[PDB]
Amino acid sequence: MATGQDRVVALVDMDCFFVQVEQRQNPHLRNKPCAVVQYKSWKGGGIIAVSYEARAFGVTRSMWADDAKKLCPDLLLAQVRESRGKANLTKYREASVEVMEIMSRFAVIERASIDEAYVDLTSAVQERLQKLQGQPISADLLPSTYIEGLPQGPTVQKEGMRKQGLFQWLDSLQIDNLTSPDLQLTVGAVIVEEMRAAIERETGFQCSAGISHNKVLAKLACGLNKPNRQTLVSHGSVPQLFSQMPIRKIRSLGGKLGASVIEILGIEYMGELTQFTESQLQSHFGEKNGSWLYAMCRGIEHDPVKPRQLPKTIGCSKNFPGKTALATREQVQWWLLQLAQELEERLTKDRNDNDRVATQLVVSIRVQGDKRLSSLRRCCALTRYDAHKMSHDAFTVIKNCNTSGIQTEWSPPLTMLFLCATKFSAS
DNA sequence: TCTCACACT
DNA sequence: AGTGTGAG
Repeated sequence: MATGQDRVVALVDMDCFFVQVEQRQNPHLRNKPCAVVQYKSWKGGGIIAVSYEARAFGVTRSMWADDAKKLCPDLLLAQVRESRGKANLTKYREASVEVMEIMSRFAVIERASIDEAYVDLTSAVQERLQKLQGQPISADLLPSTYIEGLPQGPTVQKEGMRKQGLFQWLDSLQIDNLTSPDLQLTVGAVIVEEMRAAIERETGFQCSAGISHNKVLAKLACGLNKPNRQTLVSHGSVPQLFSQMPIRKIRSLGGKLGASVIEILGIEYMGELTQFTESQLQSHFGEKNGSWLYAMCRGIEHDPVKPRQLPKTIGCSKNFPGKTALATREQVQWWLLQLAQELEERLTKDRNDNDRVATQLVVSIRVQGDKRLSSLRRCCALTRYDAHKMSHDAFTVIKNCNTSGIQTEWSPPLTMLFLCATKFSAS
């Protein structure tokens, strides 16, 4: 029976990335409690990223800055740039490309979000193991690495625990066997240390990483020791790790499916899933989900690191909540035009940088009173990178959702506009 | 009180 | 194509 030990996969996460970008640019912010906000006018702005000094006071994302200032009176704030009446994330997108370009010198990367990427290290590990002839791996090559589950068995401070765990790991490693999964993970950790050092040297940015045999465990590992640290989760560490791991902590189980796993099966922790047969899990959750859960609770997952450094879609959206919901036709057209102009700028940039053209334009709106993220999605052809045509076309394919008899007004009022360019072709 | 990927149908 | 879900 296969053990899910065929690959070495990392997940790298830029520690509070937007904050780090503003702290690099403004040295006054470095090593302070600070947060990044957008839209300062309403309750001081919505916090979207928080430094670890500020998290110590209890400041979190999705907090209003006025409320964060009550927890942390000396909190320093940086504001997202605004363009055409909306938040503009270009500075962070550009910083993200800086980091991804460095990472891709070391291995194959899948961009997961603006601040996270998965790394497939299997091949880089192989070549490094050949160059190693048969030498032991010194703890000096792993200065920021934690081994999950260690130390164990027969020091009062955190760095002492880290090194004792590392020593126990390395003292047991079988270095003559170039196919040992634990050795391959270890070499993977050595490479991630070098990649993280290169990112910090060449950009100033720090990051955490998880190293394991698949994306779910790497992502889990990454969050175990933060910030500016990396954690190795071996296959052998999974039973103990999962024995007290809430189901909602595993990637894709933090929502409704995870809640139904908990309620239907009457369990709380990932390891308790091992009691069920694969057929049992498939009967409750479907063929795909059931098979996935059966393997995943044993630490096995086969989702590939896709070779994808660039986003698949380029989108622009703005919410219009409460009294600001768009209620007149000229209001709707003006904002469509604003969104189309930012989209055009980014699409032209994309065509010149990455040699591709988008071919489909997706329009999505939300009407006041609706319950879900999007009320309605329609698409049309994207034939020219021209903001006025894109906004005209977006309006055309949604102008019929207007329930009002009057030409002049829009009912029900629109609480969200969304333009997204999709279906990219080589150019 | 902004994005991005993926599976179902 | 259009919708729902999960995540940062």
